Amino acid sequence: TLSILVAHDLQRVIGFENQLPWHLPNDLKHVKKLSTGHTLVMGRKTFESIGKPLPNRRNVVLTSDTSFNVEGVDVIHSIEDIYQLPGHVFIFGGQTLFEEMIDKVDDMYITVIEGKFRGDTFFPPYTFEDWEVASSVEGKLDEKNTIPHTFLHLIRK
Ligand SMILES: NC(=O)C1=CN([C@@H]2O[C@H](COP(=O)(O)OP(=O)(O)OC[C@H]3O[C@@H](n4cnc5c(N)ncnc54)[C@H](OP(=O)(O)O)[C@@H]3O)[C@@H](O)[C@H]2O)C=CC1
Ligand SMILES: Nc1nc(=O)c2c([nH]1)NCC(CNc1ccc(C(=O)N[C@@H](CCC(=O)O)C(=O)O)cc1)=N2
Repeated sequence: TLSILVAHDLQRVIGFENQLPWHLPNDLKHVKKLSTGHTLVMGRKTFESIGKPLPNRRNVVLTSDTSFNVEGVDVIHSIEDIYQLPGHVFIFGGQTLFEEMIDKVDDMYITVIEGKFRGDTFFPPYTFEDWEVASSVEGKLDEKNTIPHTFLHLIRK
């Protein structure tokens, strides 16, 4: 099973200077819930940004670098590799992999961050004419989660 997992803002920003522009503990909790016990596939820059494998799931990194051999991580070197991974596979970023995979995934789990941040990396444009809203759930605001956000589960029409 092949899903996108992403948070993007109102203008589809996903990154700035190899980090997330927002802090939203809840959405990382959201990622944890969705991905724990399964597989994350991510590009090299994204891994480097995370810097360590994410506990309690398969972390797969797509890189051209044949020297890449990290501890806790399985490496792949082409997109085709993804299609041989077993189980529920979340495409986890970044811009490059999203652009490569958006037309290939069954569904997307998108957190819409309801703000406008400065960014240098972007989720590709997509139309609700192509995607059907299996669910939409407003995230809860509180002292530690202060930007409004919506969890979308979208399914290709
Ligand atoms: N908001 C969100 O949901 C998330 C945000 N992000 C953000 O996105 C940004 C990173 O995105 P981006 O800069 O595009 O980088 P990526 O995370 O997509 O990593 C880019 C690298 O991935 C490798 N790669 C990608 N495609 C291939 C391929 N087809 N074959 C072999 N290797 C490949 C390459 O590594 P190499 O050069 O070693 O070959 C490439 O340079 C960061 O700011 C990060 O914070 C990332 C994920 C999620
Ligand atoms: N929807 C979504 N939101 C994101 O913030 C996100 C995304 N998708 N895809 C990839 C990605 C890459 N960045 C990061 C950064 C930190 C963690 C992380 O530490 N997650 C922990 C939970 C931490 C917590 O409980 O606060 C984990 O166990 O997954 C994950 C991804 N970030």
